[PDB]
Amino acid sequence: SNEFWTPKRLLETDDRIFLVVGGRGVGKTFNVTGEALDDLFFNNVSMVYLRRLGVEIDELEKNNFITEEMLRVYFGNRFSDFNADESKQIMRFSIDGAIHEIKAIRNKIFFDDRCIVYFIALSRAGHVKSNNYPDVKYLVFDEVIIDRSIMPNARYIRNEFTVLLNLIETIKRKREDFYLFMLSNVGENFNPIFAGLGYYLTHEDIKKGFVKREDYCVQFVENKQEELNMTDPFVRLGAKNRDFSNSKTNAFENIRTPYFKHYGKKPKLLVKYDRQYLGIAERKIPSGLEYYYQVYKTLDGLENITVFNNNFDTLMEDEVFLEETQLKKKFKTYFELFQQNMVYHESPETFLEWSKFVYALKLEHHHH
Amino acid sequence: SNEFWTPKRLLETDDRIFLVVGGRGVGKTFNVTGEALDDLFFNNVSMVYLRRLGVEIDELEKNNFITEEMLRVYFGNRFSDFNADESKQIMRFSIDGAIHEIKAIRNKIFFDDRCIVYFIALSRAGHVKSNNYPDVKYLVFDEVIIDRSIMPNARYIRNEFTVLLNLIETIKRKREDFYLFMLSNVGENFNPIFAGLGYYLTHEDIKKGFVKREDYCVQFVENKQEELNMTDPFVRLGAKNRDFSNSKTNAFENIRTPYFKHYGKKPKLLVKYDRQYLGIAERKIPSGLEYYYQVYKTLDGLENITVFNNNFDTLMEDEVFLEETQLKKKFKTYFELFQQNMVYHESPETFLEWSKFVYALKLE
Amino acid sequence: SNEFWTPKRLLETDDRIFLVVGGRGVGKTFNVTGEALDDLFFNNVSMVYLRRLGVEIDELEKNNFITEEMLRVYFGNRFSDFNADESKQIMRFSIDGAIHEIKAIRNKIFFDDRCIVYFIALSRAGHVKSNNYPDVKYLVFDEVIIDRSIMPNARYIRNEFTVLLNLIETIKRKREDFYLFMLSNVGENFNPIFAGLGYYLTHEDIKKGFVKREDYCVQFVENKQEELNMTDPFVRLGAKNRDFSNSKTNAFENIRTPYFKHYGKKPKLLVKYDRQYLGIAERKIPSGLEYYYQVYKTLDGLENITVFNNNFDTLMEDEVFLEETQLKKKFKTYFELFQQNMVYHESPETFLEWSKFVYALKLEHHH
Amino acid sequence: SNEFWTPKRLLETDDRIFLVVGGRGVGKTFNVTGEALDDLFFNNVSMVYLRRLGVEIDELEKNNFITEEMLRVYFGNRFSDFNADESKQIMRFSIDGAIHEIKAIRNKIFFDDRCIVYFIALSRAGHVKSNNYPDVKYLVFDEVIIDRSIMPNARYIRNEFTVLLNLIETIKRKREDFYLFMLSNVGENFNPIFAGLGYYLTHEDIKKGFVKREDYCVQFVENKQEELNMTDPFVRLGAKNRDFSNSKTNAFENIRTPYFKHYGKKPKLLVKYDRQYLGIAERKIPSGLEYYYQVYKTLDGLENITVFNNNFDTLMEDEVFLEETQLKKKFKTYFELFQQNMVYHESPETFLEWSKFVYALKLEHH
Amino acid sequence: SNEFWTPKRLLETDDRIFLVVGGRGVGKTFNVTGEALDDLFFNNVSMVYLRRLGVEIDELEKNNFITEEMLRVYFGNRFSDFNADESKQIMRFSIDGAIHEIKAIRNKIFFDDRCIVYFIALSRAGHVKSNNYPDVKYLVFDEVIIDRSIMPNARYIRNEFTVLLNLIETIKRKREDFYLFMLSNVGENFNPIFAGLGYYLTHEDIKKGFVKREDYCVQFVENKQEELNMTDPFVRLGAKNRDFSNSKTNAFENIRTPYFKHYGKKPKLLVKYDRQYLGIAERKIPSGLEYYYQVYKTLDGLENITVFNNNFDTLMEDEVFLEETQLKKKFKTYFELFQQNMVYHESPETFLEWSKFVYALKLE
Repeated sequence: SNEFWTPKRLLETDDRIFLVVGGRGVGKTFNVTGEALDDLFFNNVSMVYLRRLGVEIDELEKNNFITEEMLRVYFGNRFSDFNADESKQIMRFSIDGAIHEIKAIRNKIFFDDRCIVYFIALSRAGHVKSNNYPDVKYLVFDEVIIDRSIMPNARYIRNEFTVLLNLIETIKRKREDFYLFMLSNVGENFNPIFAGLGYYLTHEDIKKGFVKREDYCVQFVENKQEELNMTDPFVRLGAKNRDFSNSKTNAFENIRTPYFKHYGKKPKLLVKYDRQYLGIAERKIPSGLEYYYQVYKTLDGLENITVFNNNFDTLMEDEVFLEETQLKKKFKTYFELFQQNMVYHESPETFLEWSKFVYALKLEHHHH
Repeated sequence: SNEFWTPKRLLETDDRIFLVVGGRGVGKTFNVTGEALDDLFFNNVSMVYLRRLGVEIDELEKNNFITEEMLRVYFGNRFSDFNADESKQIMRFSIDGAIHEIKAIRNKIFFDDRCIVYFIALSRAGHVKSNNYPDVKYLVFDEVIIDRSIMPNARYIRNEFTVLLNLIETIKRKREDFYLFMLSNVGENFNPIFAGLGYYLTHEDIKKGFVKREDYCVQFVENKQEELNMTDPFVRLGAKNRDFSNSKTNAFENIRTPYFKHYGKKPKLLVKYDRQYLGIAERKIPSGLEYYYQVYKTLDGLENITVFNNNFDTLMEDEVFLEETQLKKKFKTYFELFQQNMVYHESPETFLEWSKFVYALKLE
Repeated sequence: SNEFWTPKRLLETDDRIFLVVGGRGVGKTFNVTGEALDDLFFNNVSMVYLRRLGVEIDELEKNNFITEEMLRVYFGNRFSDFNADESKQIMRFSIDGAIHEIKAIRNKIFFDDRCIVYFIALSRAGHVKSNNYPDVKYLVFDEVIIDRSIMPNARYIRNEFTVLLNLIETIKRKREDFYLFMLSNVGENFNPIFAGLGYYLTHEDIKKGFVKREDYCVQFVENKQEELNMTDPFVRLGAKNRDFSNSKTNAFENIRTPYFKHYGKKPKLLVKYDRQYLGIAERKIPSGLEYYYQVYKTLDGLENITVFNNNFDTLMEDEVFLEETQLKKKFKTYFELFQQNMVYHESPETFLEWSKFVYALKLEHHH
Repeated sequence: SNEFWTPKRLLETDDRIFLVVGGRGVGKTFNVTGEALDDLFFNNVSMVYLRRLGVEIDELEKNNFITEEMLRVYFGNRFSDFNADESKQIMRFSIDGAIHEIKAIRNKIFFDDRCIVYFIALSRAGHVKSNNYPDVKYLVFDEVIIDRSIMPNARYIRNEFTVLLNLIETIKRKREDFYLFMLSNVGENFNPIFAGLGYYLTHEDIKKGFVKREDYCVQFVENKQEELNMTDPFVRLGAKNRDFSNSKTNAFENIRTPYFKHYGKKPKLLVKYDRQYLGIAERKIPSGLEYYYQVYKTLDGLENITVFNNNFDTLMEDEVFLEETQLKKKFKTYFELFQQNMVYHESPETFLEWSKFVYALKLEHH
Repeated sequence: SNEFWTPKRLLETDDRIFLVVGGRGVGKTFNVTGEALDDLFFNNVSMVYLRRLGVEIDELEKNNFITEEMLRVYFGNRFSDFNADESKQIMRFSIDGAIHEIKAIRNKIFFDDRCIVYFIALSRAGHVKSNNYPDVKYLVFDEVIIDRSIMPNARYIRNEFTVLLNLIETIKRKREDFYLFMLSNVGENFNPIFAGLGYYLTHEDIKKGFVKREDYCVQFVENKQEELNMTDPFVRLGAKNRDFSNSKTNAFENIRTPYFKHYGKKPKLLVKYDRQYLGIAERKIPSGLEYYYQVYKTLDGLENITVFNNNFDTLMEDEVFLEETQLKKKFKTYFELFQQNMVYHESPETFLEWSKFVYALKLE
């Protein structure tokens, strides 16, 4: 009867950055979008719908982004008779006895001849920042985490999290009131979005529906297990095929938690990042080698470890500059080892710091 | 038209899921559609026409999906004068003295400005939200089994039957009254659709027109070879070309029956699927190897056989997770061996269980 | 000119299937279309314009299919003032003092809000047969034989003739009055269309303008030698360039006649097709091998030669089934030898029987 | 005298085919178009603007093809007040006290709701109906010769000149009053257009402003040196970059002159083309071989030299049939040697005849 | 807050070529565009917005190129009530009591049915020069220098500066009053634009906000350190990610200064460019070779060293022509060595001369 998930709890807290994970088919996009229409229609505000890849937007049904059922549930009795024409891709409806119309053209949705929704893709939006969106209060990131099942080969954009942040500034031109919604159908570690936020996924946090951080709040949406009527043939048929049943809870199936271990010796190499020094230490073992990733706040006790510097300004003394060509030779193999859970991190905090560094420089990795 | 086959017998039985096989050119889709207009017009209900490949829908002439002949035979004495305009894809007709219009625009057909028929393709079925299709009582899947002659290379969607079920669930939002029609011009084993239903095609079931199961009914429609008027040149020309003539009776030409043999020895590997354990056992022979595919209800007697688990959550203890990248290597040859009839299956029931597993994970 | 060729002679004979070859620029498409308008306009009948490849239809000018010059020549004095609007793809004209309008949208042409012409492509026609073209009296297959000059690489559909035959049956359901027009700018052997008809192209048949078979008629159009006004500079320039001049007579340049020889020995393999047995025999010669393609009506004297069966139902006993993966292994090299004029055929009738078999099972080109 | 080029001199001669080369920035297209309007407006005549590649037309601004300035210079005081609407591409002006409007929509420009200018691309030329163009008196081919600078990689259409001739015949239907204009910003040998015309570019012809041939006239337009005002900052900045300055006189920089030498010995192979026999003769030299391309009218003295025939119909007697797929292997290396200036040609007449043969069958594959 | 940068100072000086570097987020394009409207509306003048790649223009929002705020800040009280319709991209407003409308369709913006702004891409600009813009006073090049971080793969157009210069002459035909603006978010050496202008970037010039050349003036805008509101979550998040924070001051982070050294010995090869001869000299060293790029005013003392000449017309006698195939064999490796700072340059002036040569003939 009532929509399972609502964005209200997230809106009530002070934080303005919300991350919603799991519960695909629950209409997260339906409810997040649904809440805003109240604002978009009469507060002279617009919304930007963000997708990672430009291909995803072209396939998206823009005529159905705002649907009659959506208007009817959020406005209810206030919503009047609705007489849309699908050939012309125009919707006419009346609210409060006042006529309004929605028409979807190109990548924009128009309400009473005013643009309320912008459809832009991160792969294309990043390439031009001269664009300017005058009034935007809501940015929504849908399917923000890659799902291997839906898409066999999908690669996160290069230095993705930084590209997104720069896009925020262009969309949000020093606006006090701005909201960001990130919606993921599946949640797992080792993505750049988690690295940027700094959130580390753990089963305990999954058990607790709500987790609180300083900058953002992440809420976990789990679709209630419903007694399935076995008199219905379609329900029985879905039950016989297990691959169908398992799809519902696949979101939190695997979180890709990484290994943790402590190693006393000093790293083979150091790289200075974020007023910090990252080091990798190798321990020789009979079968091969064992790799340990560490973070050092200071260089005390590490006189002779070579230091690589990514940034030109911060370089000083003997540290060697790190160029695009150089970082591949030294760190290509180390990055591949990082992506897979083949390495030991001293603590979860160090894993986040390393994630920020790795996902900034990750590139290509196609057929390698 | 509707003379040979009617869906009325299927509607008369209790089951709500129907599989119709064979009898191409008999207007199966015409009559399933034909019966439903009765509801679509006046019971405030709609229908969805489902095709596997988006190409099948784009090329389909949607304005003629509902034709005057159809309207006239199903409404009969009620049907009045009919004045259609083809340019705007509008039909004007009166039933019971009430004027109505059917307009087809884009992938939807409207009856009195209400959508009664939706045209959607299974390849695109993903990213279709339930709000787009409010009221649907009928889903019709046409040409559900691949035909080798019509299309040279056509591949069932990866994990297709699961894709279909999600489409069922999205379209049918806990609706008690829902009907599924699966219409196939040709019937043969080794497709995912038969596997999903759990139906195994056999000549005995083909001779008996109707087979009932717990969830569905499958009815086989075969048109008897009709005397061809040899005065018409087009008919005369078709007779001279044999590949065309054999196409008429192509539906049940080959049912792809698979080999069956039993091997006592224990399997080489185990993979846990569907609350069960599937194993492949190899018997060495002078020329090479002989393959036996088995199903184990339980692990009794199989202490140390390695177990691969498709699902991460259910995995436990010594079972090693099987991810898609690591999976290809192990089961590539076994999947090739399954698709080509090169392995021995213990029984048809195990063959069906293996079909579910294979077609869920198949990749070309 | 438009008055050069007329389909009238073809219509006068009883046969309903016509194959027109050669004479590029003679307006075969213009006149075949021209004859029908009387029917399309006033007999509540429609026409289907069929092309092999979807590329041919998308590039085709939908608006210019029916032109003012066309309407005027076939209707003449009956044709009234003509006031077309080029922007919106609309034509308004009056016939017998009655106003009519022709509009072209997407792949259809409409006359008085009724669809008279359908544009559909054979490559896409196979995917869907449930479509309903309600009333069709005319089906036109244009540029039915591939010309390498116009199109460097063009591939016939796999099992093409059956795709076409299925399309005939889908378009023409229950119609006593139906006409098929096949129009080729160039005529040559070794195409699947000729194989399906059973017609074998020969220089003698080209000399006689008209040939009659049981099912169809083939008429050969050769453009009469025309006096070239030298005085015109553009005419003088075209003469200097031979590739331009040779294009005019390109239709019958090469008819791809195949070699014929008889070999007594029995074949290496047999394949059963059309209640007959086709065989290939190899004769070893010092330089290499010599291939002979034969047809046997019966198995008498061929006890132990292996027999391949294309169709599963008819297969029996010692015959080994021929699957798609199998025929490529056995017959890929033999099919290559057939396409290139490298084998000896016993007679033209066996060549046709072999052509039907090859083009039914032919491998899809690599790409 | 008159620093501004006009097509009047070209129009005065009898010939109807004109090739204009060089002088980029002189407004060749501006004046060729400009001269015709009197006919287009009041003689019920249309013009066709032809470009090799569709890309050139799509980027082209069709509205400004006919501009107010163009109208004023040719019509002058006779031209009245002009109040055009740029949004809808509708211009408003009166001539001789009669109001007129020119509206540009899609690939056509309409004058008083009548089409006077057609914009069509040679790449897209296929499947255009002759009837579509009832009356066309002017065909203008702009940038007809490829310029290496404008486009890093640019390819002439396969068998282009034959493609052009088919398009000429379709547009023109025994029209006595028909004109062909070919405007090229750069002139050089070894293109199919020169091969088709039969024109061989030579510096003497460039020094002589005007050249007449049987079918056409070629006029060379050279823009005078204009003392460049240094006061403009843009001009001084251009001076520092030399690659920019040389572009103005780039047209006649390189004419691709081919080597000429005569060789007495008889050829190695013969191929029959155009009722003629082409031959390639090789002279052995210490470093390698020397190639001489010759043309023979008759086979006298050439008894046993093999003859290849491209066309099956004309084939006869001892000639061995050569098919398009087989033809390339035999002549691939010889064709490569022709395109790069590495062979000796008997005369310019033979060089053109070889060009016609090569450009008809030259093909690239991968 | 307040526009950190305004174009008025640049407009005040005589020179007509301005190069603006750095200060991302300052609305350089916002203020340059804003200043011109006074001219575009009432001086019967137009403007051309230049982007390197056509991809950059298609993604650009033509309706938001001119925004109500920009209108409001530059005209202020003069601006009246504004009620635009975004559906058709038509704005209506009144200035000085006179009603006007600007409608943006395709790649053009029209003011009172007159085109004031043209959107063209440099990659496509070459192929069509016949296009004639009757009145153009402003040409603006935005993001003129490539930024490696924002765009993964970005190529300077081959011979870009000449392509731009040819475009200048076509757009500006005999116009005395013309202004060119070049706005770059990042400033670094080794781009063709700096080479074409002849400006050599140096940190000393970065400290001084304004640098004056003869042909042009270049102004450097660095966005002053502003206290970041740490109540805003987005600002708090950016501080944690260092790569994001550096982006604002990334412009002048690295200028790619090249090494400079003089070598007396004569070069291996000479290439004549701009009535001068560039030479590369190799000194054999144990690890490998050391490359020195030099400029010679005359050939005295270099009688027999090979000379490559780029232009055929100027080529004469012993000079060897430099063709597309020939320039790949000799100079492919030398160009790779130039792009990376692996070579020694005699002076900064010679480096610019080598830059003119390299970026004119470089191929990717």
